[PDB]
Amino acid sequence: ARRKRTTFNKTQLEILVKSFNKDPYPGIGVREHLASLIQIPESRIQVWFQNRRARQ
Amino acid sequence: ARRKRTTFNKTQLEILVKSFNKDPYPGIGVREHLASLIQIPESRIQVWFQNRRARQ
DNA sequence: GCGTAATCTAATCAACA
DNA sequence: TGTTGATTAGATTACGC
Repeated sequence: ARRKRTTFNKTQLEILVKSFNKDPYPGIGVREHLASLIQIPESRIQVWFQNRRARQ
Repeated sequence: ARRKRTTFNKTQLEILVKSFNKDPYPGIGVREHLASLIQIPESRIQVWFQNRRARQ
């Protein structure tokens, strides 16, 4: 079975979109910073960035 | 920009290889169980399983 | 129901002994 | 220098709202 679908609120999405507009390929440091900031596991943020680059 | 390379000891590798021989496609439950068991983040275990299925 | 999170493979890079 | 963990680009499948 798959994990439960991670849900992002308005603030988390806004922060992630700003970070994406700054750099679409964030290193491990910035990814972990975003993880601690919006309280979302770093793996989920990496998946989000991959999907975001995929739609764009 | 990459994360530090995850290092596995003998026991972690043994448990992961046993789980792989049992099921090469573990669900989220089994992955999180292995994560809690060998104390390694679930994303690292998913990456390890992907690489293992890739080289075999 | 749509958007998008999650997952898999295939290919490539690089780092820690 | 080698093994193998880490990353990314595509295709998918399938929940959360």
